[PDB]
Amino acid sequence: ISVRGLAGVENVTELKKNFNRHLHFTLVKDRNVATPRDYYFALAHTVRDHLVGRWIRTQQHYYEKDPKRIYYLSLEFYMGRTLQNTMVNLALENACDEATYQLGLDMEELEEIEEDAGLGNGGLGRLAACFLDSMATLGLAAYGYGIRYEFGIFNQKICGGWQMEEADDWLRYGNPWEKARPEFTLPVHFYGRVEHTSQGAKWVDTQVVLAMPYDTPVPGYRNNVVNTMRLWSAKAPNDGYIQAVLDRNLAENISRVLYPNDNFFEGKELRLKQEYFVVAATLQDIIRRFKSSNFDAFPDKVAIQLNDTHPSLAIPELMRVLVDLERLDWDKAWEVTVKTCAYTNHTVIPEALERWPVHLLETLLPRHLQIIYEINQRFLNRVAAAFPGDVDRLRRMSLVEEGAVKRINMAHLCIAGSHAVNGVARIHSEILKKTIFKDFYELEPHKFQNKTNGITPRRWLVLCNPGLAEIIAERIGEEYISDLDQLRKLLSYVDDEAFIRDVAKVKQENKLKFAAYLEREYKVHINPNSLFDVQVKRIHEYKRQLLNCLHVITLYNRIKKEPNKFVVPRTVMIGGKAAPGYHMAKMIIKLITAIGDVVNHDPVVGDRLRVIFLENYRVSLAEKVIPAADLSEQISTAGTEASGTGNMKFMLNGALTIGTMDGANVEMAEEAGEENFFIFGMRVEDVDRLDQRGYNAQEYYDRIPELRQIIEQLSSGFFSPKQPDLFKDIVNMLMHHDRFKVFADYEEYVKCQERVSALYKNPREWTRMVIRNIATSGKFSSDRTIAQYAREIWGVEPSRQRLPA
Amino acid sequence: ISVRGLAGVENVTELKKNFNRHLHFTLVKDRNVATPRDYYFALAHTVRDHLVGRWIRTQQHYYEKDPKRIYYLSLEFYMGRTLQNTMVNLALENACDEATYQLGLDMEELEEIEEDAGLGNGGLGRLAACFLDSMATLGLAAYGYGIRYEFGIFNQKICGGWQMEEADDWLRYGNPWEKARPEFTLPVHFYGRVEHTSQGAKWVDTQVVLAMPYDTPVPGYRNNVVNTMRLWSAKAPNDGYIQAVLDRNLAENISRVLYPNDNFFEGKELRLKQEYFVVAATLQDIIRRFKSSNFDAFPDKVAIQLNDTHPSLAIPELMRVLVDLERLDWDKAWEVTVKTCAYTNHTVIPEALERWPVHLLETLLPRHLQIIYEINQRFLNRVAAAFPGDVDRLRRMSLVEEGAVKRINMAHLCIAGSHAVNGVARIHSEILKKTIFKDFYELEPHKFQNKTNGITPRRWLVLCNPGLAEIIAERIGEEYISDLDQLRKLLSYVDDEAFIRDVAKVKQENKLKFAAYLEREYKVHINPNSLFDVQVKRIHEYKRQLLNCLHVITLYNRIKKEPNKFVVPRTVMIGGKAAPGYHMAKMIIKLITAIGDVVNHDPVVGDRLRVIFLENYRVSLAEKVIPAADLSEQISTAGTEASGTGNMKFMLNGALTIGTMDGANVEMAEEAGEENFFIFGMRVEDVDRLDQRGYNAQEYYDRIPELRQIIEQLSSGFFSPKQPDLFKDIVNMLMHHDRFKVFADYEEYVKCQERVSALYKNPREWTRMVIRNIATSGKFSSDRTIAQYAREIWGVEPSRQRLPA
Ligand SMILES: CC(=O)NC(=O)N[C@@H]1O[C@H](CO)[C@@H](O)[C@H](O)[C@H]1O
Ligand SMILES: CC(=O)NC(=O)N[C@@H]1O[C@H](CO)[C@@H](O)[C@H](O)[C@H]1O
Ligand SMILES: *Cc1c(COP(=O)(O)O)cnc(C)c1O
Ligand SMILES: *Cc1c(COP(=O)(O)O)cnc(C)c1O
Repeated sequence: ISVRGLAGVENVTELKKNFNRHLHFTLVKDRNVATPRDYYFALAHTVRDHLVGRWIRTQQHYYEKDPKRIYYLSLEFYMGRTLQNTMVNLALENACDEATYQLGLDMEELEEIEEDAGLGNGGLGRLAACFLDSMATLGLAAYGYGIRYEFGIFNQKICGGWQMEEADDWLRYGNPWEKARPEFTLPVHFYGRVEHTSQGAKWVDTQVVLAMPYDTPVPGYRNNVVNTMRLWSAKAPNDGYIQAVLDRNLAENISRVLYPNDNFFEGKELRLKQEYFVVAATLQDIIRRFKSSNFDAFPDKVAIQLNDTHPSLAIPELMRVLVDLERLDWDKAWEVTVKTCAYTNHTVIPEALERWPVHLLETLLPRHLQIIYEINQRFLNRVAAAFPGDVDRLRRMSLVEEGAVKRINMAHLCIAGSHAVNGVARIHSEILKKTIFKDFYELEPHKFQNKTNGITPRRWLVLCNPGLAEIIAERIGEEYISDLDQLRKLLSYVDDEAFIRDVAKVKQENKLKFAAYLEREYKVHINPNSLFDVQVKRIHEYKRQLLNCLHVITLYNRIKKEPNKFVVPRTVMIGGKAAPGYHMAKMIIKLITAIGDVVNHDPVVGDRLRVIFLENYRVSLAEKVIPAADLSEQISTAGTEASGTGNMKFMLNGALTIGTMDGANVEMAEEAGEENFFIFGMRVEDVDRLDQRGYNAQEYYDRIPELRQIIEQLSSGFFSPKQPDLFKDIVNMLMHHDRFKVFADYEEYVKCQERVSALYKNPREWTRMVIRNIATSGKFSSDRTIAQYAREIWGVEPSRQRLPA
Repeated sequence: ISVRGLAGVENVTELKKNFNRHLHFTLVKDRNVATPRDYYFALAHTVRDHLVGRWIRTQQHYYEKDPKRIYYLSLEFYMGRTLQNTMVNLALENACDEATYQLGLDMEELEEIEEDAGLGNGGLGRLAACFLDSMATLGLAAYGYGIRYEFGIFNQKICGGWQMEEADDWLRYGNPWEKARPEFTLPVHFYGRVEHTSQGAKWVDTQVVLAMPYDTPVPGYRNNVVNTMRLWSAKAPNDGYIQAVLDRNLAENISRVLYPNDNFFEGKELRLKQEYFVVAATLQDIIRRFKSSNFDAFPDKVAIQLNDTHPSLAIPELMRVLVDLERLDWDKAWEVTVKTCAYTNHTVIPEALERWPVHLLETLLPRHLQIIYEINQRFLNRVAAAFPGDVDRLRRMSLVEEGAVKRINMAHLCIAGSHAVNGVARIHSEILKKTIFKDFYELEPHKFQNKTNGITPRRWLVLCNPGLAEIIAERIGEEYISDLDQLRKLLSYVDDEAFIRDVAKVKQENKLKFAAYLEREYKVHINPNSLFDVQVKRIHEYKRQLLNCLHVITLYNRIKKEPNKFVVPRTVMIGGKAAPGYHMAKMIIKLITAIGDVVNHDPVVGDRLRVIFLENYRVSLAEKVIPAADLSEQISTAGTEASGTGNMKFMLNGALTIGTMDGANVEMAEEAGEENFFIFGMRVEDVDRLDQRGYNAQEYYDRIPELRQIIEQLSSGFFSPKQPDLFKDIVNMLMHHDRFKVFADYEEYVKCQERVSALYKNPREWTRMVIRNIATSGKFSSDRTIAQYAREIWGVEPSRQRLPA
C-alpha cells in the first residue's frame, strides 16, 4: 500500500474491536443509526487510546530524570487536524486503513470530517505547531503553553466576490484529543492597586479569573515520546441574582476568540488580558513544577521561549513573583529572569510592533507597570555608562516611548530581559542588527542570533504527499523522515529516467486529485494539464498578491491581443484570509474574484487561463493544494517577509519557486543553486536606494505601455461594469501611496514568468530542476531549527532515542 | 604527436630532399649562411609544390565537366598566413614537422616568420576568407576575385598609449603562394565620354589602366580540390620623357593600398576607382571563360555574389557589356543580370552605406551613370504600378537621392539588380525587412533571405587549437572537421570526469602558451591562473569597448574600497585597430592604456587585476589569443552588430560568452541554451522604446553612485594626471551624444559579470558549461553557411567527394 506502517493481523483485529467498542460505549450508537461523523469519532478515540500509555510514561520519565524543561509560550498554535498526524507518528496508518476497510469504511472520508484546530493566523502560529512536533521528535522535555480559544480563526466565505466572516465553532461536536484538567485550575489577577508596606510591595484588591488547563498530547515521530500542549481556558470564580450569574460571561470572554490580525497591532484591552492570562497561569505552573523537581538553579531547569512579544509580560511577571512573593533581591531576580528568557522576533514592519498605552497597563496591571519602569531605569543607566553623553540613544532605547500617549515598547522590554534574541532567517536577523535593533546590538552583541525557520517533514511530506514520500523511500529508505538532510542523496538520481518519470507521475496524480476536489466541494472545473501557479498565504500588501494580479491581467491582455498564438496553459490560484478590518486586503480579494469573472468566461481564452480564488485557506487546505502546485509564488518586497514557511512547504513537495531575494527564499536559492530558482526583482539594497531617491510610481506607468493599459482597465471599470469606480482605492494606492512598490518589480517579474513558462514546455528539464529542489530542501526541516535552538539557546541536547516502549 | 596526419618514412624523406633542393636552387643559399627566414621559404616552396598538381587537375576538371561557376567578388580577403593552413588541408603537418625536426629546425619557429596577408579590415574580409575555404572543401567551382593591395591593413604600433600606423609592406620578402599571370592582363577604362550613334551608345576617349592577375591556390580539406583566388594589380599601359615615366605611378596607385575604414563610408575617388577596377576586370574574365564553356544560359553557368555594395558596379557593368558590346535588348540583358547577381548586406548603420555623389560617377564612369538612371526609371515605374499614388514611397525607393548633392544609393541599386538579398544573421535579416529595406521587401518579398554567418573549423579549431581538436577526435573521430554538427556527440561526455579534465587541461596549456608569448614579444608578465577576459575586434563605438572599460574601472574601485576582500582574479585583454581618421576610436585606445597604467601599477591590486591592450590585432594574433580565452566579450548595443564572427571563434575554442542579444549571439544562445550563456542588457525592442522616449544619460549618472564615481574620475584627470582634461571628449560623448547608450546597459552588465566570476570559482561547473557550448557550436561552421548559399541562392549542390588524387 505504502510505507505507512505494517498492517499486522493482531493489530488490525485489535483496532477493529476497539473501534466497535467506542462506537457502542463511547458514542452510544449502533451500526444502524451511526453516521460518518460517528465513525470518525470512534476511530479518533481508538487512535487516542494508543498514545495515552506513552503519554503517561513520557511524563513519568521526565519526573524521574528531571531534565531541563523547555516552555514555549505562544498566543497561537495553528495545529490543523490531528487524526492522520497521530497515526503517522505512531506508525498506525496502514493498520487503521485496513481495519476501517474491513469494517466497510473509507478512512480518507472519515479524516475529512475532523475540524481543524485553527488557533492561529498564519506563519507564526504554524511555526509553533511544527516546533511542537520537532521537539517531541527530538526527545526534548518541552511544553507548549497557550490559550484554548473557543473560536479560532474565522471561516472565510466568499459572497458576491467579497469576503464574509463566520465564527469558527470548532468545538461544537467536541474535541476527542484534549483532556480537561479542572483539578489544576489556577487564579489570575487583574486590576487592583499596589500597597507599599514595611517589607515589600503588595498587589491588592484585584479581580480574579480562573485559568483551567486542557492538555493535548504531542507525539514524536516513532520514538514513543508524547509531550504536552497545555491550553488555558478562562473561568469565573463562583464567589440581581440572575444578572450576576449572567455577568460571569465577562471574565470568561478572555478565552473566547482569537484576534485575527496577521502582522498588525490593535491596542485592545481584551487582547492585553489574553496576553497576561496565558503568562500568569503558565508561570505559576512552571514554578510549581520547579519547586517539585534557591532559584539560582532555576535557569538550569527552566527555559522559556517567547514567540514574538505577545507573551512579553512573562518578564515582569517572573520578576514580580521572585521579588514580591519569593522575596529575592532585585539583582538576583533579574539575573535569573534574563537567563531563563529568550525572545523570537517575526517582523520588522512598524505597524505590527506591540506598543501598549501606559494608561492601559496602569489600570489593568499596576504592579507590572512599576516593575517595567524600574527595569527601564536600570537598563538606561547601563546604556548611559556605555555611551556617555549620547542622549538621543537614551531616548531611542527606552522601553517607554514619549509622545501623544506614552507607550511601552514590548520589543525593547524583551531584548532587555532576554539572554537571546533571534530573527527567523539569515537576512531578517541581519536586518534586525542593522536597523530596528541596531542600538541594542551595539550594547549587547552576544544576545543576537539567527535561527532560520523550518517545517516538519511529517505533516508537510509524509502526511500530505504519501506518493512522493514513497518513491523517495524506495530509493534511499525511510531514515530521511527524521533526518531530512538525507534528501541530498536524491541528487544522484537527477539523471535517472525512472525517478524522473515517478516524480512527474506523483505530481500529475496530486493535481488530478486536487482538480477533482475543486469540483467536488466547490464546483467550477479546471484543466489538470495546465501549470498550477499558486500563491496561498494571508492577504497583505507586503506579500503583493497585487503584483500577481498584474501579471494575470498581462497574460489575459496578451492573449486577447494575439488569440491564435500559443501560450503555456495556466491555472493561477490565489487564496488566503484578510483581517476583518483591513480594507485594502478585502479590496484585493474582490479584485481577484473580479478578474476571474472576466477571464474565466472569455470564449477566446478557452482553457488556456483560469483564475481561481481558494476559499477558506487553512492548514487542512494547504495539505491539499501544496502537493498539487507547480509554481510557488513568494514575491514579497525585499526586506518585508521575515522568513516565510509556506515557501519551504512548496519546495519539499515538488514545486519550483518564483520569488524575490527575501526571507528564507535567499537561503533556499543558496541551497538549491540560483540556476534552479526563479529569482527576480529588487534586492534589499535596491529598495533602500529607491527610498533614498523617492519612489514615484508615475514613472513606471509612463514608461511601461502594458502596465498603463492595466491601470486604465482597472480605472475605467473593465473589471467592474456595474460599479465603474469600484477599484479606485486600489489604483490610487498603487499610483500615490504604495509602500511596497508593486510597479518597481513589475517588468522583471513578467520577464521571469516568461522563463518559467519556457521551462514548463520541457517536461523532462522542469522535473530535473524539481528534483534538484527537493534534494536540497533538507536544511528547512524544523528538526534542524529546533536542534539549533536547543544547543545555542536552551542549553539542552536533542535525542533520537526511542523511549522504553 | 597528434592527428596532424601521418609521418610516413617515404614522405618525410621526400620532403627533406625537396627542402634542401629549394634552399639551394630557389633561395641560392647554403646551410652556412641561411637564416630562419630562408628556412621558412624553403619549407613554403616545398609545401607549395604539393598543391600545384592538384591545382592544375582541379581546373582541368572544371573545364571538362563545365559545372556552374561561382564568382565571389570582394574588395577584401583577410587571409592571414597560409603555410600551416595548407599543411592542414593537405594532411602534411606531422610529416613536415618530422622532416624539419630531422633537419634540426623548429617548424613552429619558421611559421612565425610568414607575413599575414592582411587584405581586409575585419569581419567582412575574414568572412570572404572562411568562405573560400568552405567552397573548396565543399567541391564548388568557386573563384574569389579581388584586389592585390601592395599594402594591406596598417600595422598598429602603440606609442605613449596612442595608436600609430605604419605601412604593411607584406610583399617585401616576396609571396611564395601567388603566381603572376601577366599573360591574362586585361584593360579597364576610366573617364571618357558617351557617343550616341546610329546603332547604340559608345564609350570613347577613355583612359586605360591594365589589370594584371595574380592567382593564389585555395585548397579544400583533404579532398584534393584546389580552387583559385584571383587578385588584380594595376599596371599602366606603355603607350618631359622622365616625368611621363614617373607619372605611371598615378594609374598604378589604384591597387596600392586598402582603405582602413571598418563600418564607415568615405566618398573618395580612389576608392571608387578600386571598386570599378575589380568589377571591370573580373567581368571580362567571367565572360571570356563563359564564351569558352546566346546569353540566355549565362545565369545557368554563372553566379556572382556581391560582398556588400563595394562591387555593386558589377550590375551596370554587366548591363553595359550585354547591351553596348553584345547588343542584346535591354529587357533581355536585365533578365540575365538579375538572375546571375546576388547581394549580401553586412550592416544597418547609415554612415557605412555607400552613397556615391553623382558628379563623381558622371566624370569617372559616364556610361554607367546613364545605365543607372535607366535602371532607376524602369524600377520606379514598377513601384508606381504596384503602389499607385504613393509618391513618398517613390522618393524613398529611388536609387537617386536628392538633396545638397545628388547621390546614388548603391544598396538600392543592388536590391533592384539582384535575385537574392541576404542578411548575415537571423535578427539582422529581420531588421532589414522591417526597417532599412522595408519598402523593397514589400515590393519583392521573394528576394529577401537569411544566411547566418559561420567560421571555418579548419583554421579556427584544428590549426589554432590542435590540443582541443585532438581530445575531441579521441572521443568521436575526425569526421567532425568537415561536418561540425557531429560535435553534438560531445554532449554525452558532459559528465565524463576524464573529458572534463582534458578540456580544462588544454585551456590551461593554451593560456600558459599565450602568457609566455606575451612576455616574449611584448614583455610585461601576466597571471596564468586568472580569468582571461578578452574583447578583440575593430575599435568602434557600437561595439562598446567603453562599456568594458567602465566595468574594469568598477572592479578597480571596488578593490580599492575593500582591499582585503576576495575577488576572482582577472586579466582583461582588449585589442583591435581604429580607423586612422576616427578620433573617438583613437581616444578609446588611449583610455584603455591609461586605465592599465593606473591599475597595473597599484600595489594594493597586486595580481588580482591586469588590463592589457593587445597590440596589432590581426588574424595571426587571433589564432593565438582566442584559444587562450575564458570569457568572450560580445557586448554591442542590440541591433548594431549584424552578426559578428569572432563570437563564433570563441565558442568553438572553449570560452564562455557574455553578451547582448545581438547578431549571431541570439542564435548561439539558442543553440547552446540560454542557461549556458551570459546574456544581459536591452533587447532590440528595449532600444527602440528608449529612442521613442528619448535617451537621457544624465538619469543613469544620477541614479547609479558607482557610475557617477567613474565619470568624475575620468573628468578630474584621475587616469591622466599631467593632462587633466585628456578624456573630456569621451565624457561629453557619454553624457550628451551617445548613440549607443553605454549607460543604459551598465547596471545589468556589471551584475552579469558578477555571475561569471561566481561560476569561474567552480572549475568543474565552468568546464561543464564550456563543453555545452563547444558541443553546440556546429551550426556556426562556414560549411553550413556555404551549403545554404549553394542550394538557396546559387542553385548548385555541394560535394564531399575527393577529386581523383
Ligand atoms: C506578528 C507576526 O509577525 N506574525 C507572523 O505571522 N509573522 C510571520 O511569522 C512567520 C514565522 O516566523 C514568518 O515565516 C513570516 O515571515 C512572518 O510574517
Ligand atoms: C561594411 C561592413 O559592414 N563591414 C564589416 O566588416 N561588416 C561586418 O561583417 C561581418 C561579416 O558579415 C559581420 O559579422 C559583422 O557583424 C559586420 O560588422
Ligand atoms: C504555512 C502556512 C502559512 C504561512 O505561509 P507563508 O507563505 O509563509 O506566509 C500560513 N497559513 C497556513 C494555513 C499555512 O499552512
Ligand atoms: C574574426 C575576426 C574579426 C571579426 O571579429 P568580430 O568580433 O565579429 O568583429 C575581426 N578581425 C580579425 C583579425 C578576426 O579574425
